[PDB]
Amino acid sequence: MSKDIKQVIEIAKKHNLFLKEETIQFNESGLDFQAVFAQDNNGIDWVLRLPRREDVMPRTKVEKQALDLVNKYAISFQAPNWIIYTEELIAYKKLDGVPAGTIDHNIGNYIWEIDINNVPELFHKSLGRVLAELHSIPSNKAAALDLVVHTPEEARMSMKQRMDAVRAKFGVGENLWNRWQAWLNDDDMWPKKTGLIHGDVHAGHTMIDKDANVTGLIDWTEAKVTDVSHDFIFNYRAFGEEGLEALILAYKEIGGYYWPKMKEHIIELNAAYPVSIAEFALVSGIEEYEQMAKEALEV
Ligand SMILES: CO[C@@H]1[C@@H](O[C@@H]2O[C@H](C)[C@@H](O[C@H]3C[C@@](C)(O)[C@@H](O)[C@H](C)O3)[C@H](N(C)C)[C@H]2O)[C@@H](CC=O)C[C@@H](C)[C@@H](O[C@H]2CC[C@H](N(C)C)[C@@H](C)O2)/C=C/C=C/C[C@@H](C)OC(=O)C[C@H]1O
Ligand SMILES: Nc1nc2c(ncn2[C@@H]2O[C@H](COP(=O)(O)OP(=O)(O)O)[C@@H](O)[C@H]2O)c(=O)[nH]1
Ligand SMILES: [Mg+2]
Ligand SMILES: [Mg+2]
Repeated sequence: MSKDIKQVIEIAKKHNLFLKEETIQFNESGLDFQAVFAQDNNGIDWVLRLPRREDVMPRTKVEKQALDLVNKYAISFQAPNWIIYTEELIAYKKLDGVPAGTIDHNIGNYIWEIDINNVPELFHKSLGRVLAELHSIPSNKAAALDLVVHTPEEARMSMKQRMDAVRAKFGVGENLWNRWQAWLNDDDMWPKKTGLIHGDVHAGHTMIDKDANVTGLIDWTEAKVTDVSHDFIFNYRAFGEEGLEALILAYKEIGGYYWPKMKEHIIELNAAYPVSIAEFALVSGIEEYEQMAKEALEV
């Protein structure tokens, strides 16, 4: 249960947004924020991002820093440009296009806007464009802000540490743990460069036009300079090896950092997705996600 119309009106009013109530539309796809789309009495349309829990707004500090960087240096895609930003409300103008898919909590999966039964080649190609562009923003510009910046070995040690931490808290199935460790311990599989990543790339953030060309990305709380591989994970989860291959190919061809074992490395990172599920469980405190994490970790 989240905020209702009258509550949203009051939050918006406190922030000098005076909404036309009949235009208010709720979008509940986000685990961290309630989203509202609404037009104000000035005829101006808004996205209103309303935090669901105490842990949410503290994670937006880096987000704003990352958006400043991406809005300044990105040329071929849009990102939110926040107009209002307080501990109670973030607001910005809606990006062009529509999300390639959006989570429906009644089924626990996506309602797709693209033909999931035959994904357009332009979607992989253009996501490749967007990611290579993003990942090329100079790391020194991120270091001058409070963003996390990993060298390539720091990215590896960060993964080692995060795994150790989840094992200590939850346990980890022995076979899963051995798989993780064999990946960590295989020098040849790791990237030798890092870049600025989005960190939570998925269909629900990937804005597309009528041709399934990606034109924008929302939700930048996980941006940092680290292993670029994270931004390929959803393509593997949703579209399998073939979809991962298509995205890698496009990224490589347009100038993105590539190394010989990139695909295999990404697949291992996917096998380590339970680390991320566990971390969400701990950060959010949501009991169902603790259960999910234990299942995912094969405890
Ligand atoms: C986008 O990823 C998605 C993930 O959503 C992400 O889940 C990560 C673990 C979170 O990231 C983590 C790691 C971190 C390092 O980023 C950390 O800083 C951050 C705090 O948390 C991250 N957000 C918080 C950054 C969040 O968007 C889940 C949540 C946990 O997995 C979204 C829930 C609505 C889940 O729907 C649910 C309903 C409830 C249900 N179950 C519990 C009863 C469950 C199984 O599925 C829907 C699942 C759909 C599955 C279909 C496949 C194709 O879809 C994908 O693979 C994408 C998803 O996995
Ligand atoms: N179409 C569209 N949807 C948006 C936009 N901004 C946010 N949303 C929706 O609002 C939801 C929640 O916003 P998000 O920043 O992802 O929140 P979080 O996932 O809870 O951290 C997203 O999943 C989208 O469905 C936008 O600019 N356009
Ligand atoms: Mg989101
Ligand atoms: Mg988020």
